[PDB]
Amino acid sequence: GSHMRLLWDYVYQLLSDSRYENFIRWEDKESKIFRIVDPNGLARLWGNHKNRTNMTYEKMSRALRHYYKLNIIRKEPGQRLLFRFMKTPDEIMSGRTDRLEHLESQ
Repeated sequence: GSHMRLLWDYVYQLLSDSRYENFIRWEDKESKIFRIVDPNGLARLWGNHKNRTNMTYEKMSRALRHYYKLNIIRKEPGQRLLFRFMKTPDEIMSGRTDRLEHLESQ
C-alpha cells in the first residue's frame, strides 16, 4: 500500500482479521479493547510488515509504552497482554502519533 501502518495501526488490521487472532484479538472491538494472544507471533507480523529481522515483542512493547504517553493505547489493571485503545486512529492521528509515523517507519 501507500500508507504504512504503525504498530497500533497494524494491530487494528490484525485485530479485524481472524488469521491473526492467534497472535492478537479484539476483546472488545467497540470498546477498542484487544488482547495480544501470541505476542511472539504478533511481533513476527510486525517485523513482517516493516520487513525487519530484529523485530521482537520487546520492540513492539516499546511502541506500546510510547503509545500510552501519546494518548493512543492504554494498559489495563491485572491482565497480561490486554490493551485498550485510549483513542481511535482518527483521534490518534490528530498529532498524537504524528511523531510516531517517523520512528515506526523502521
